[PDB]
Amino acid sequence: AKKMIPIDDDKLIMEFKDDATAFDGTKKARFKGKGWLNAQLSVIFFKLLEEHGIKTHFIGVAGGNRLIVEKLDMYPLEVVVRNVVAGSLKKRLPLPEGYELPEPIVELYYKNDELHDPMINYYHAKVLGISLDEIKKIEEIALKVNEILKDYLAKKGIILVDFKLEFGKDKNGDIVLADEISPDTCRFWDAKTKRSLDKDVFRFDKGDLIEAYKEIYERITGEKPEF
Amino acid sequence: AKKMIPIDDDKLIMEFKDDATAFDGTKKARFKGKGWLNAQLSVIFFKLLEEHGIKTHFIGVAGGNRLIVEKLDMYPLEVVVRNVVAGSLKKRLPLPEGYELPEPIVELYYKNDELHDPMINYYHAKVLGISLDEIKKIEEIALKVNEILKDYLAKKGIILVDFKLEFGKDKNGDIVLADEISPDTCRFWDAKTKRSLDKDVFRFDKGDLIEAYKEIYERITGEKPEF
Ligand SMILES: Nc1ncnc2c1ncn2[C@@H]1O[C@H](COP(=O)(O)OP(=O)(O)O)[C@@H](O)[C@H]1O
Ligand SMILES: Nc1ncnc2c1ncn2[C@@H]1O[C@H](COP(=O)(O)OP(=O)(O)O)[C@@H](O)[C@H]1O
Ligand SMILES: Nc1ccn([C@@H]2O[C@H](COP(=O)(O)OP(=O)(O)O)[C@@H](O)[C@H]2O)c(=O)n1
Ligand SMILES: Nc1ccn([C@@H]2O[C@H](COP(=O)(O)OP(=O)(O)O)[C@@H](O)[C@H]2O)c(=O)n1
Ligand SMILES: [Mg+2]
Ligand SMILES: [Mg+2]
Repeated sequence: AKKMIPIDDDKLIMEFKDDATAFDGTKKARFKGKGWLNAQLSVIFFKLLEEHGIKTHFIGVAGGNRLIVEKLDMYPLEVVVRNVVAGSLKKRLPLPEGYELPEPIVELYYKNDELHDPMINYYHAKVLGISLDEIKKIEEIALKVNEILKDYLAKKGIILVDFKLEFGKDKNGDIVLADEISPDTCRFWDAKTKRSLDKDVFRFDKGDLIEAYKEIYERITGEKPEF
Repeated sequence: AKKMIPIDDDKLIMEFKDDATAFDGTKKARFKGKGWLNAQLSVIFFKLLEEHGIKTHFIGVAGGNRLIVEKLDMYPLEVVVRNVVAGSLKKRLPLPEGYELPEPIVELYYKNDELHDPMINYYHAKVLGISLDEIKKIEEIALKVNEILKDYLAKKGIILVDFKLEFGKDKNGDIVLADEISPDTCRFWDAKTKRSLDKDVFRFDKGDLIEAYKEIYERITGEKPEF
C-alpha cells in the first residue's frame, strides 16, 4: 500500500498508494484518493502523538501522498492493540463482535511473509533477538498510543476498536513509532450507529471505502477533503 | 485418552485408556498397553517432580491404568514448554526441525474445543480471568518442571524436545500441576539417533507406538514393562 524511497542515510520518503489489498493479497482494488487520505490522517495522528510525547518517525510532508520520515532499524513486528472484539480476536476468545474488553489487549505478530505473520509471544520475540526490556517498552508505548487515540477519537463520536502499529530503533537505540496510522491499519466505528469507517468496508463490502475514509477525515479535521 | 471418575469432594480417579487420537481427532487407533505405559510414566514423572518440590495433583495409584488425584479448579490452559524446534513451532519461527533453542520457549494455549485450542498471551488470559501474577507463577513452575525433566532425561540418553502441562487451583488457592505427563504429551528423542520415542510415531507413522513407548519406559526405569 506504500512506496519507501531513500534520500540519504538519515531519512526516507513514505509514499501512500491508491491500492487496497485484503485476505493475504487475494482481494485487490484501487481507490482514487485513498493514498491522499491515508497520508493526511497519518500526519494528523503522528502530530497528535508527538505533542503527547510519543517518539515517532514523522519528519515532514513532501506534497500530496508523500511523507518524510526518519529511517529506522525496524523490529519485525506488528503490534496490535484491541479495545472492542472484532476480526481475528473472535477466533481466540469466545466473545461476540462488539464486546467491550475489560482492559486493552496487546498482541504481537511476527512480520514474516513466508509464515503469514503468525502471532507470537515474548519468548518467540527473544529468539528473534528482541529482549524482554525492548518488548515491555514497545507495549508500554502501544498502550499509551491507544489511550491518546481512543480519547481524542471518542470526543469525535468515533470508537477505536483496534489497530496495528510498527516500531523501529533509531541511532540512539530509542524505540520509535513507525509505518502508518490510517483507516487501513485501524478499526474505527461510529459511536452511535457502530458502523465501520475503515478498511473493513473494503474487506466485507460494507459500502464505499472512499466515502467512509472521507467521513473519518471530515469528522476529525472539521473540513472536507481537498485532494 | 483418559477417563475422570469422581470419588468425593476431594479426589478423582484418573484412568488412562488405550485410545490414541491426532489431528483434531481425525486420526484414531487403539494400542493395547498404551494406557498402562502412560499411567506408569505419569506416576514416575509426578514422583520425580514432587521430590523436587513441585506441587502436583498426584495422590496415589489405583491398580493398573488408574491414578488417584486431587480434584482441582482447572485453569483452561495448555502450557507448552519447548527446548528444540518441532511441530507447530516451525510455523511461527523460520527455523528447522531439530534447531536447539538459545533458551526455552513457553507458549499458552486456550483449552477450548469450539476454537480448537488457539494460542493466547497474558492479555487474553486476563480477559479469561487469569491474573498476571497467576500466569507468572504458572510459567515459573513450567520452566522448573522443564529443567528437572530435561536434566533427568538427558542423563538417560533422551532429549526433551517439548511438552504440554496443565494446571489447576487447590482449596488453598495454590497452583498445582495437573493432568498427565507421558509420551502422549511430550516429545522425547533418542540423544544419539535423534529419533522419536513419543506420540509422533503415531502422528507420522514412524514405526510402532507401543515399541517406542516401551523403549521410553525401559530406558527410564531400567526394567521391561510387565503390564
Ligand atoms: N521509519 C521507517 N524506517 C524504515 N522502514 C519503515 C519505516 N516505517 C515503515 N517502514 C517499513 O516500510 C514498509 C512500508 O510499506 P508497506 O506497504 O507497509 O510494506 P509492507 O507490505 O511490507 O507492510 C514496511 O515494510 C514497513 O515496516
Ligand atoms: N486434578 C485434576 N482435577 C480436575 N480435572 C483435571 C485434573 N487433571 C486433569 N484434569 C482434566 O480432566 C481431563 C482429563 O482427560 P483428557 O483425556 O485429558 O480430557 P481432554 O480431552 O479434555 O484433554 C482434562 O479435561 C483435564 O484438563
Ligand atoms: N497485517 C495487518 C493485520 C492487521 N492489521 C490491523 O490490525 C487490527 C487487527 O486486525 P485483525 O487481527 O482482526 O486481523 P484482520 O481482521 O485484519 O485479518 C485491524 O485494525 C487491522 O486493520 C493491519 O493493519 N495489518
Ligand atoms: N493439545 C495438545 C497439543 C500439544 N501437545 C503436546 O505439546 C507439545 C507441543 O506440540 P505442538 O505445539 O507442536 O502441537 P502438535 O505438533 O502436537 O500439533 C508436543 O509434545 C505435543 O505432544 C499436547 O499434549 N496436547
Ligand atoms: Mg504495511
Ligand atoms: Mg487431555
